[PDB]
Amino acid sequence: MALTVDVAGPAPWGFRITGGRDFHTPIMVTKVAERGKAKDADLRPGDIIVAINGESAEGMLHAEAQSKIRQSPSPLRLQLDRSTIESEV
Ligand code: NA
Repeated sequence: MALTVDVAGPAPWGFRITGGRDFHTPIMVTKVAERGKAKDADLRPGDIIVAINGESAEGMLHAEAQSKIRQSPSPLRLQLDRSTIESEV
């Protein structure tokens, strides 16, 4: 599922990221702090960050994506890919 999340600021945003071009992996949210701005914003552990403030995250180094997020104006605009689930009942 593709989605666009706007996170109210300013930093600290209250989430964690993994990955980047130097690890040859995508930028992914791994944790959202229970008391924090990302919790309000509808951001979920496991969301892949496709774009940061309209700029593609594809070729960003870990530290590069980290820095762009921390330096970001409010709101932080993330383009996301989210893994949906289906349960049998
Ligand atoms: Na910021």
